[PDB]
Amino acid sequence: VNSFSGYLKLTDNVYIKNADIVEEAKKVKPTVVVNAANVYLKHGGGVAGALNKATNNAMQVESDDYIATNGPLKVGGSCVLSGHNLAKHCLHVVGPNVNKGEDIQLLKSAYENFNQHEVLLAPLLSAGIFGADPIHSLRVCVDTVRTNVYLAVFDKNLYDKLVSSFLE
Ligand SMILES: CCNC(=O)c1cc2c(N[C@H](c3ccc4c(c3)S(=O)(=O)CCC4)C3CC3)ncnc2[nH]1
Repeated sequence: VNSFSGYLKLTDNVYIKNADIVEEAKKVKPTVVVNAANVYLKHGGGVAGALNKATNNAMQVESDDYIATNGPLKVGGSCVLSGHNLAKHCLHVVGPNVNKGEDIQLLKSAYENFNQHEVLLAPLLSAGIFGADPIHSLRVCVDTVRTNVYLAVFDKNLYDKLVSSFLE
């Protein structure tokens, strides 16, 4: 477990790689994989959809049962559930969707959830269709997370732009 390889070291506790989070979870077998979730845990597309399809829908079925009894999460909040075949646990974290008018300040709260786990495999929160500035999301991660985080960014151009910007 936690056999991470090929990552660029940004800080003593933040690492980054141009990779698909699904393929990283299969090779690494991490203790925790982070899902970029929405408050009702509907894993239809993007990172959430990719993780769910890689569990052959077991993640969505588990999430629907959680929602039925507990209700939706809050933006900036999180929920630990099974990681199924991809990891021991899945930490479902809700980052702000700035394309839907949600507060970017809550991105700090979203990353604070990582501090409860010694090591995690994660996507860059609120990137993609959530519309947050990816350079800013990396800065919030670096300034907030104290535990070991391995960021998988599935876009070579975005990866190159983030590394170049961080090295300034
Ligand atoms: C082939 C199956 N895998 C995938 O489709 C996949 C997609 C993917 C990925 N996408 C990034 C990303 C990061 C955060 C968020 C999104 C998307 S979202 O559009 O889902 C909205 C929620 C926040 C994207 C490059 C910035 N990052 C790592 N591993 C991946 N794997």
